[PDB]
Amino acid sequence: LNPGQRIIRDMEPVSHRTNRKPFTTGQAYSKIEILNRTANMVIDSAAECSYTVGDKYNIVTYANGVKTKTLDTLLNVRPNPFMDISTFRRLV
Amino acid sequence: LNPGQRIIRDMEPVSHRTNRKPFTTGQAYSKIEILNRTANMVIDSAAECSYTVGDKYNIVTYANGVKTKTLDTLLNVRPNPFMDISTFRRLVVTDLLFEGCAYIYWDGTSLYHVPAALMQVEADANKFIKKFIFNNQINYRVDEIIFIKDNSYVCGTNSQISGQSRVATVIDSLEKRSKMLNFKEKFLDNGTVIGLILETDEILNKKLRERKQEELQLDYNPSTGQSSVLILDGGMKAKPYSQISSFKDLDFKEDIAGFNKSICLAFGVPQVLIDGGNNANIRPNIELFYYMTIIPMLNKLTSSLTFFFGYKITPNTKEVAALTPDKEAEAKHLTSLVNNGIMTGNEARLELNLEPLDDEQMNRIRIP
Repeated sequence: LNPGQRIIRDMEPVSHRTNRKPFTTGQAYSKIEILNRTANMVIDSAAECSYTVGDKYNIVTYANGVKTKTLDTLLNVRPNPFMDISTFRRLV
Repeated sequence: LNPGQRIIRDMEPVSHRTNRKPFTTGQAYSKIEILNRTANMVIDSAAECSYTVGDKYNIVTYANGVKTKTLDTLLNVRPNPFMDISTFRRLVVTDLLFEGCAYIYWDGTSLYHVPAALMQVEADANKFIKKFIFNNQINYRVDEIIFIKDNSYVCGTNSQISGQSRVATVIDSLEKRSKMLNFKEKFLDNGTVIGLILETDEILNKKLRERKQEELQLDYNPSTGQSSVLILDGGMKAKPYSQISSFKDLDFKEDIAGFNKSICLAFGVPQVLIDGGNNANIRPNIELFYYMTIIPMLNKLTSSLTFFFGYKITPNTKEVAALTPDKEAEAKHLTSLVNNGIMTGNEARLELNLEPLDDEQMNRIRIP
């Protein structure tokens, strides 16, 4: 596999957050105009890109055997029975 | 081999790091905006170059006999069973930029990124490199690592083996700029703003004096109150004064701009990309940024991979949406070459990303 892994594992055995100051960040976004506008421009612009599904590589993977029409419908149309596509994308 | 090697070996028997100040560098990247943006632009731009695998040279090498389809799938699609291609590329480019070196293990049919901060290179006395030491705790054999290094001139020796960090040259400026900005703020909180000074040689009842100060302050300000003439009696004198130190003399603006330019220059991203300009500015500047900064890095990497595998390997930009040429020019280029019988039709379809069409004429030159 990778002999070094047992050592790399000990350099950072568990993730840690980086968004310190979460409260003041939510205040800023809720109160400072230029942050609100630029963030909304980025989110609202990225959310409206369509996804195209191409050919299938032969390699095995986790999400095995899903028919293309289903994956297309999930990505482009309906992620799950309860939430739209746009809200899902903007959340992500 | 090389008679001098036994001597060169003693000039630098083991590599040494060059990214001193690792903590403050991680603070800076985590906290200073212009560093974060320019680094993210470089990493995110380099990660999206595709690689093309060419012909095979006949020379023997370490990674012998790997079929082209496998190498292509590993480089373009899936480096190993557990990590994507994009995360792998971004990790490798991060190490190459920040530390100045990058190392990749190979395991028959797997490539794994190996953190550059923990590797060390030991010089051989006859060959180039004897072994790679990881964390002083495991030794990798030479034919099991792919090694990349940036330029290095160290302690007055041109340096094999070692690599200079790029980012290490920038910290000096990030400190000074931060200092100025903090001073620019704190002068305001240390400030002192007086509206009027009144003076006497008499002694006045302190409580009434304080009340009088608050009355004058609330009455005279136009926002709070109406009154504006002031009549002094019993000998209170108004003392003329002046602002003994003023905010006007803090004209920092060009000095901090210089530091921004230095940072922006160390990565080598044109200011037009930080601003956005006119069309004539913007469209050529993208090609400037791509060709001058990124493509030499990828040429370092691909030349190391062609050395290791022995295949011709080179990066293809034409997937990059930023570069992709104008729909008008490309059509007149391709059409004119096709009609004048220099290039076959399917070659044009290929260049337009289209599948070749099997009609024989599409693979014929047309003379007239």
